[PDB]
Amino acid sequence: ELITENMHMKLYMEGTVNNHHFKCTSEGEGKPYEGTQTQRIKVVEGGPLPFAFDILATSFSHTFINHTQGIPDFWKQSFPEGFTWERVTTYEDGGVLTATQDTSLQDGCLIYNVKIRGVNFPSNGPVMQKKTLGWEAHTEMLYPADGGLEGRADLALKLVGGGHLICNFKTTYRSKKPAKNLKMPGVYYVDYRLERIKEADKETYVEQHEVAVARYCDLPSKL
Repeated sequence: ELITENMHMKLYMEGTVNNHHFKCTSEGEGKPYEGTQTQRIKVVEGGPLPFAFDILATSFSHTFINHTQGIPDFWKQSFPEGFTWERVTTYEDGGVLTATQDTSLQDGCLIYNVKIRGVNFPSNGPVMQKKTLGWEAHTEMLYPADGGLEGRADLALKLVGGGHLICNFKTTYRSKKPAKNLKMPGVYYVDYRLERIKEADKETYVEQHEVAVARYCDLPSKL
């Protein structure tokens, strides 16, 4: 009843990649239960960025997952309290991005505060030469663990030349809401598709859209 069929969000992010500091912000909107969302991002500080903006794209929304099959919604359940997520992405060429997030509810609008932290990206790899062309769609595996939710996934980032560079996500979602107040979910999976719908001024303004669906596997079962 506090998460409605249309909401808004407003974001703020600060961080450092191989020691280039920047800050960013956005507003956005979508449909928490149809699973859809758009965000409008401007690098407000530290731009143009000397790295490809696709490494940051997965840091800008877990309230907007469309949840099929009575799978309880760890995320919509967390409010009004909200929730935090905390990650680490290891790229398969040495780059490690650690990110820590806070989602909170203030005035019908959802609020995101994120700190990014990047190091050891290779200086003639793609992130740093900006040879990248967006993320492929991906599936995240999820499973309660220790008072929160743990997530695990590999995404593939497309490159000029045609191959991909792979990366790992390790994520933990802890409730900003004392357990008693939340049913946990089994093991399950969320499928994403995150897309870049517009950029301008060498990525100092970006528009991003995402569809997410939660479901089980459907492979039958001899068990």
